[PDB]
Amino acid sequence: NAMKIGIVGAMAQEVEILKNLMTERTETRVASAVIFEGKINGKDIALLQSGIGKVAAAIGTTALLQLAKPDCVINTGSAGGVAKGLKVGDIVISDETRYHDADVTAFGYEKGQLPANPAAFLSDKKLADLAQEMAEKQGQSVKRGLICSGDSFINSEDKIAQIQADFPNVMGVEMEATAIAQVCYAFNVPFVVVRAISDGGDGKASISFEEFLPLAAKQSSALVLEMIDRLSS
Amino acid sequence: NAMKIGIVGAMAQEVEILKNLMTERTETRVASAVIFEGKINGKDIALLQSGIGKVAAAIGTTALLQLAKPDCVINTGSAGGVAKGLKVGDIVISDETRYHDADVTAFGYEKGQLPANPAAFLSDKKLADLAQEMAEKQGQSVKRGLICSGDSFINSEDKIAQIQADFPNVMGVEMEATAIAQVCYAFNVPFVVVRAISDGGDGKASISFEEFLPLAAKQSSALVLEMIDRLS
Ligand SMILES: Nc1ncnc2[nH]cnc12
Ligand SMILES: Nc1ncnc2[nH]cnc12
Ligand SMILES: N[C@@H](CCS)C(=O)O
Ligand SMILES: N[C@@H](CCS)C(=O)O
Repeated sequence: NAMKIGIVGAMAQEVEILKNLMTERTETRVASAVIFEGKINGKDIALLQSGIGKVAAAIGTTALLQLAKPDCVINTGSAGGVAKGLKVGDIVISDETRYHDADVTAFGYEKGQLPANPAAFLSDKKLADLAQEMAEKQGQSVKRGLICSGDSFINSEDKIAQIQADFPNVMGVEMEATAIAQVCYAFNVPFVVVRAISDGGDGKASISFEEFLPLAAKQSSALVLEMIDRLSS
Repeated sequence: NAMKIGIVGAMAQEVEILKNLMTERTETRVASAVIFEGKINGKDIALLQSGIGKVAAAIGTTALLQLAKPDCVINTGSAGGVAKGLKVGDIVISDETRYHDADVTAFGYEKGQLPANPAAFLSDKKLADLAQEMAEKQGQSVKRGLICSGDSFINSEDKIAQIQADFPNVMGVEMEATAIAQVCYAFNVPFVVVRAISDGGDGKASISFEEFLPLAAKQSSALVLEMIDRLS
């Protein structure tokens, strides 16, 4: 079997571009997850449409890894840009992922850390470097750092500040990345976030998100398609 | 073809009583999850030790349903008792589960609701009724109602107050019940929470938990054993 790239998006809109380019595409529904398998530019792809949130992402990534057994997982889609300088369309790549809504400090764990897991899931160095390299060659504005996940859509300066008080270096926020990373950590599969900004996570985040989710999916998908051509075996 | 009962606990202490009563026992490790298969009093059992939290419970429950295909799922273990009158060792049965830490109200979803999911997962009425029948039959103190899950160990009166402000009827809090319910909902498998109080989720919760987690595991597991014997 040749290399198989795993790609995960939460919403239909986040996987629509990659999905519509796959040939010999098969569709398998497992509980709340839809897995597409087929080829893009002669490369085997397993594309997961998980649904929104930590548990939907965990169900779908578990089903993806058990059914398609991809060699790596790239989390594509939209994200809230919390770091200064981020604009809608900008690419955000994860160095690491942490939950902004997990708290077992009552037993000495670091904030965001769940028992039996590292406080931070370290993203795959080689995938993250490839994403930033392809992004620079494409001339796409790109930023690399901490992605914080939680079962919340961040839509206020107060909520942004609460997250920054716990995770000062937080670059982007979304609702599945850390959950996908936890599943990939547990199955020992290389993982990286390659998303694009749809909003600033502030009081105008819901309007911005509705207006720029397509842009974020297009910019995110263009970088992932570039990574697909480079990843061979 | 014979009925297979799925049982889920997050911690080793929450599943050890049931693990130690299984015969013809096999052990399978899938990622962060441990699944024991075998029998208790001649009944087929699939027992999952998932690990703590929503994602660990989701990985584990997904693996459990795909591997063992149990006919139902019972979540055993401990919980913070927030409803008035709850004492360590009391049984809490779920009528429904809701995330106290989910918020997509920015798009008009109900507080605690994730898109493509009901705002609350309705527990299986026949399993909850059986749990309350068996509990009352053994003079076991029992309360039935809303269990709220979150990736947090509740350890202060303020955190309880904020959860109660969002979910006024919250009876108990824990970290996996709603995640297991979401997986069981997605796979269309009947589900119910049958846990026991280890603390009050207040400033003393961590110390109480350390002393009463074992009592909670013993009372929860004792009731799940009564359920196993009656199910068919
Ligand atoms: N502001 C935000 N909060 C959470 N997830 C998001 N995905 C895109 N924007 C987001
Ligand atoms: N206070 C608490 N918070 C979360 N999970 C618990 N399990 C038992 N007690 C708990
Ligand atoms: N399902 C929502 C987005 C939640 S992240 C919407 O379509 O607007
Ligand atoms: N590590 C804790 C339990 C996790 S909440 C303990 O040993 O009591």
